[PDB]
Amino acid sequence: KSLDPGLKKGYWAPEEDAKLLQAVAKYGEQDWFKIREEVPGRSDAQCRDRYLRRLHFSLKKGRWNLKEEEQLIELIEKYGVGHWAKIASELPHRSGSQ
DNA sequence: GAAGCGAGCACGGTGTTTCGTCCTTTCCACAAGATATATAAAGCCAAGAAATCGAAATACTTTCAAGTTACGGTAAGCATAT
Repeated sequence: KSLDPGLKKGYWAPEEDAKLLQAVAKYGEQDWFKIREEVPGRSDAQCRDRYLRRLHFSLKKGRWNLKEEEQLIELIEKYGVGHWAKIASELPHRSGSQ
């Protein structure tokens, strides 16, 4: 993921919306090593988290309404603090990064 | 005619070869060696087949090199809010 002349450190999505989203239907959620051979400028390490955080569906998003605080409470009430504790390993997709 | 000058032939030598034993064999022969055979107990020598153990080959364990999935935490420049 570094010192590579073929990688691109860009920020926007030039051609990515196709080059990376084709893997959605082309290949499953495993063996990312196969896709990196066709998409230039993109590495597997960043590709995994990009694919994950861009196409996910079930996430607590929207405006902070009068009913979201109970959601947060029952979230931190599942197993513990969650954000960094080891319980983060079983919280489904609620990693500390977010 | 017999005394002074040139005269055969028996004889006496080595050296070389021949002849004829004595040599040790090859070969042969009369008398007597195991040579067959009967034990039989003993322990050891010694040339064949069957069971056993050492070496190791190909095989599978196991352990040690590579490495890429999956995973958890911080930092910058564009967008957007009062």
